[PDB]
Amino acid sequence: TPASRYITDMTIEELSRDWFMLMPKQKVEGPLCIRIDQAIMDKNIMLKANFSVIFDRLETLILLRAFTEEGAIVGEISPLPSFPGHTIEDVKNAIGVLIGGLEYNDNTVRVSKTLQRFAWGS
Repeated sequence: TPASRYITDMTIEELSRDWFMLMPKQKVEGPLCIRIDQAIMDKNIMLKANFSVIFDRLETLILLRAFTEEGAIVGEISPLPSFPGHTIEDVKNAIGVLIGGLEYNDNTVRVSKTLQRFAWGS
C-alpha cells in the first residue's frame, strides 16, 4: 500500500504511547484483541485508527485507540501477532464490541471521519 493509501489518524507519539487500564478488561475477537479500561465512565470518546485502504475500504488495521476529550487513551483494538491476518469484517466486529463495552460504562462513542468513510458507517 502506497503511503497514498495509508490512513494515519494517530501520530507516532499516540501510536506508541504507554497506557495502563485502572480496571482492565480484554477480549480476543477473532484475529484481534480488544482492550477497555472499565474505570472510564460518562465520557465522550473518539475512536481513531491507522490502517491501509484499498478499493475504497479499509484493508488492514494497524492500530485503533479510543481517546477522551482530554486526549487520554482508554481503549484499543490491535492485531494479534499470532493470527496471521484479518478482514474488514473482523475489524468492524471488533469496533461494535468496543463501542458496546464503552457504552456499558455510560460513555458516548464516536468514530473518526476516516473510520466512518472506510469501515464504520452504512
